[PDB]
Amino acid sequence: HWGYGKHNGPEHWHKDFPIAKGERQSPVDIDTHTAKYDPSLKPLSVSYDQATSLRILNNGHAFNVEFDDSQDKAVLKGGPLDGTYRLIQFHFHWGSLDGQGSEHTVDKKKYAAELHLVHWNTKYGDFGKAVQQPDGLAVLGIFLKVGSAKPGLQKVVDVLDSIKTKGKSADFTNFDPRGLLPESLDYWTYPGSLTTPPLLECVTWIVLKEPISVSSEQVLKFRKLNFNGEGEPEELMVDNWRPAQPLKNRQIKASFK
Ligand SMILES: OC[C@H]1O[C@@H](O)[C@H](O)[C@@H](O)[C@@H]1O
Ligand SMILES: OC[C@H]1O[C@H](O)[C@H](O)[C@@H](O)[C@@H]1O
Ligand SMILES: NS(=O)(=O)c1ccc(O)cc1
Ligand SMILES: NS(=O)(=O)c1ccc(O)cc1
Ligand SMILES: NS(=O)(=O)c1ccc(O)cc1
Ligand SMILES: [Hg+2]
Ligand SMILES: [Zn+2]
Repeated sequence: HWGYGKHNGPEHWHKDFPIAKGERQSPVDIDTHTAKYDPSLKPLSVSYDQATSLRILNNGHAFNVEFDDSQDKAVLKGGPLDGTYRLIQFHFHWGSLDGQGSEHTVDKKKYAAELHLVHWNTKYGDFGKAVQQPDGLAVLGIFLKVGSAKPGLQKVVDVLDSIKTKGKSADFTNFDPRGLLPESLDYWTYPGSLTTPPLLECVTWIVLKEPISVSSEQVLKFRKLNFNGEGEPEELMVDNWRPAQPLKNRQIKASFK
């Protein structure tokens, strides 16, 4: 199975997922000097007031907080997007050390972690059909740096001891994802892919410029999770990030002058 070890990590994925060498792979380095302000971008609308979180799952490569996506509640509209994209799950990627962990980089700088809020385009009816489309998904990416604690992350941190190993889940109702956002919605956007197998080229990426701050204690609890299942040799869930991929024939647009 694919993973993040020496023997099954990002450099191996292309053997079972040849799109790994494709024309619009993610993540990428965001060269802030080359990114261009785009006046055609409409205002971005993150509308999470009616979000319904359900469950948190250790899937063996990260943990996902899952949402009710059976109707428009938590949605993402505007910016580069045509129509309405519904929140289905969020998850993070993080490092073994604070100096790495993000997937996107900013002028080559790696953050300690990166949050991905995953949305699917409602015109395609559900997530599975959306990932057959070049505009099926929108992922809102948010960098994490280590400093002050993020109060809106603490409920997540505290449940991780109940989902230590692959295949474990827990109830995670009444969680407000608005508590994970920075103040500013300034962003960069480009067309890309899922960053994990199957690496499908279906994503409009919207990467916020302002990081959130989380405490060292918060990210240390991410690093106590396990890639393995219960009863198997313990392999800490760390360094579950894909490195930056070639930009190829793409431009990164900025929402801000
Ligand atoms: O031909 C000029 C155009 O080139 C494109 O590559 C840029 O994205 C546009 O912003 C620019 O107006
Ligand atoms: O909001 C997410 C979760 O936060 C805390 O763990 C609460 O104790 C739990 O009831 C809730 O489901
Ligand atoms: N191409 S892959 O990363 O999914 C992979 C790599 C090694 C392996 O033994 C099985 C799968
Ligand atoms: N009652 S509370 O929302 O302040 C709370 C609950 C659980 C938790 O791990 C952190 C905070
Ligand atoms: N890491 S990611 O946000 O690009 C992502 C989102 C959904 C998914 O099924 C696989 C990967
Ligand atoms: Hg997995
Ligand atoms: Zn991700």
